[PDB]
Amino acid sequence: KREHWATRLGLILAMAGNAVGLGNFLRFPVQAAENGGGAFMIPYIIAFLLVGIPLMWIEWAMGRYGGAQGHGTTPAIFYLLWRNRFAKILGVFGLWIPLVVAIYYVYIESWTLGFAIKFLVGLVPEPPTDPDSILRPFKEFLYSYIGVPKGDEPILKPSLFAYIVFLITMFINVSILIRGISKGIERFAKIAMPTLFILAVFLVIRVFLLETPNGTAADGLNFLWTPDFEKLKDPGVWIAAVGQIFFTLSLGFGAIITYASYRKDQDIVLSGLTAATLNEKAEVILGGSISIPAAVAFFGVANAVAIAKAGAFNLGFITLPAIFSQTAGGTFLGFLWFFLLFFAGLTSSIAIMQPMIAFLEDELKLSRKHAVLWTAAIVFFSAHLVMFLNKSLDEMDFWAGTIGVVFFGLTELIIFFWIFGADKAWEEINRGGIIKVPRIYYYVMRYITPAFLAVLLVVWARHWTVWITRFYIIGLFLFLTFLVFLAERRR
Ligand SMILES: CCCCCCCCO[C@@H]1O[C@H](CO)[C@@H](O)[C@H](O)[C@H]1O
Ligand SMILES: CC(C)C[C@H](N)C(=O)O
Ligand SMILES: CCCCCCCC
Ligand SMILES: CCCCCCCC
Ligand code: NA
Ligand code: NA
Repeated sequence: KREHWATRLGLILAMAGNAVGLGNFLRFPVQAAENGGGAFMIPYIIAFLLVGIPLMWIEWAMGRYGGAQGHGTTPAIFYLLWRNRFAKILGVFGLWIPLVVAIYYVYIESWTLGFAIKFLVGLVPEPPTDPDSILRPFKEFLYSYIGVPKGDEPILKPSLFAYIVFLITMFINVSILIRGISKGIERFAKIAMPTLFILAVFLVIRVFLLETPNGTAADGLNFLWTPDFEKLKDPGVWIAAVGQIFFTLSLGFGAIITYASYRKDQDIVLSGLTAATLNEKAEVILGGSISIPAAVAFFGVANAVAIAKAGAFNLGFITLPAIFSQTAGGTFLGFLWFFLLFFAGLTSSIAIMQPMIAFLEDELKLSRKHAVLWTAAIVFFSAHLVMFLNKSLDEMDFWAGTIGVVFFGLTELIIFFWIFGADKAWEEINRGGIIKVPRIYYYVMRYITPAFLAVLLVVWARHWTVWITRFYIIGLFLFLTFLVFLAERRR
C-alpha cells in the first residue's frame, strides 16, 4: 500500500517545510536587493497572485488526482491527463528537475551544517577598523571551506571538513527519507517548522536592534518596502520576480505533486493557500528582515545593494557572520543563523528527493529502502561535479532551477487546463472541500498565467567546464527517460 500523511495538518506542515527553505533566507534578500528592494516587491506580489498561487493549486490537484490512482510522479500523472507518449517524455522533467536541483541544493545545505558546527564550537575568524578588514577574514573563511581557487581555475579544492560534513548531510537526509512519509518527513516537519519560526523571530528581533552611524535596521526595511513604480517597466525586474516566485513555492519542481499524492482526503484550496501564505510570511517578514536590514544598518543601502550583487552567498555566508561578529555573542548569533538555514534547507531537500524516490517506489515497484538508497547514490555521486568543478553549480541552477521550472510550470498548465480540459481541471481543483477558488482565477489559470509565462519566456531570449555539466545533466535526462521506458514495459 502507498504511504499516507497521517493528518491533513501534517501534510500542510510538511508542505510548508517544502516551500520554506534557503530561498526565503538566502535567495530572496539577494534578489530583492539586486532589483531595488521596494521596486522588486510590486512585480513579486503580482507574480505571486498571477503565477504562484494558481500554480500551487494546480500541482496539488494533479498530485492528489494522480495519487488516488497510485501515481505520484509526473511521467505517470501526465499520461493520465494526456494519453500520449510525448506526455511521458515531458514528464521526465518532473524527475530530472528535482534530481539536478537536489545535487547542488543538498551541497549548499551542507555548508550551513558545517558553518553551524564551527560557529557553535567557536572555530570562526578573528578580527581586531575599515569594513574590508572585518569582511575579508570571513570571505577567506568561506573560500577555504568550499575550495575556491585564488583567481580563476576550473577546479575547486574543497576542505576535508566540507566533504565529510556533506556526507553527514546526505546521511541525515537519508535517515529522514528512509523512515517514510508519515513516520519520517511528517514527523520531522512537525518539529522543524516551529524551530524555524522561533529562530527566525529571534534573529529578526536581534537584527532590528542594530544601529550604526551609517544605517539603521529600519532603514533596510524602508529600502525593502518603499515601492518605486518607475522601475516597473524594467523587464529584468519581472524576470527576477517570477523566477523567485517559482523557487520559493517549489513550483515546477515536481515536489508539490508527489507530496500531494499521499493524501486523497484533502482540501487543496485551503491547504495550498495556507502553505503559500506560510511561505510568503517566512520570505518577506522573516527572511526579508534579517539579511537586508543588518547589511543596511552596518554599511548603508548603497553598499548593501553592491554586496548582494557580488555573489549569491556573499550576504548570508560572509556579510551576516561578519556583522554578527561585531556584536556581543555574535558568534552564537552566527550559529543560530546557519542552524536556522540548515533546518530550512533540510526540510526542502527531503522534498525534492522524494519525487525520484516515489518514481522508483510506484513505477518500478522498488522498496522504500532501496528507493531512498539508490536516489541518494545518484545525488551523492553527481554532487562531486558541483564540489570540484568551478561554475558547475551555477550551470545546474540555471538549466534546472531557473529556466527548467518556468518551462515545466507552463507545461503542467497546458496539460492540465488545455489538453485535459479547463472545466475538468476546475472541477478537480475545487472538488472535495468547503473552500472554493473564486471564479476569477479560472480565467487567470486558463489565459493569463500561460500567456504571462510565455510572454515572459520569449522576452527572456534577449570556459569548457560548463560543457561537462551540460553533458552530464543531459545524460541524467537520458537515464531517467530510460527508466520511464523500463517502467512502461513492466506495466
Ligand atoms: C563515488 C566517487 C567518490 C569519490 C571520492 C573522492 C573523495 C575526494 O575527497 C578529497 O579528499 C581531500 C582530503 O584532503 C579533500 O581535500 C577534499 O575533500 C577532496 O579533494
Ligand atoms: C524545494 C526547493 C527547490 C526550494 C525551496 N522552496 C527553497 O526556497 O529553499
Ligand atoms: C585528492 C585526490 C583526488 C581528488 C579528486 C577526486 C575527486 C573526484
Ligand atoms: C587533481 C585534482 C583534480 C580533481 C578533478 C575532479 C574532476 C571531477
Ligand atoms: Na521558499
Ligand atoms: Na525546508
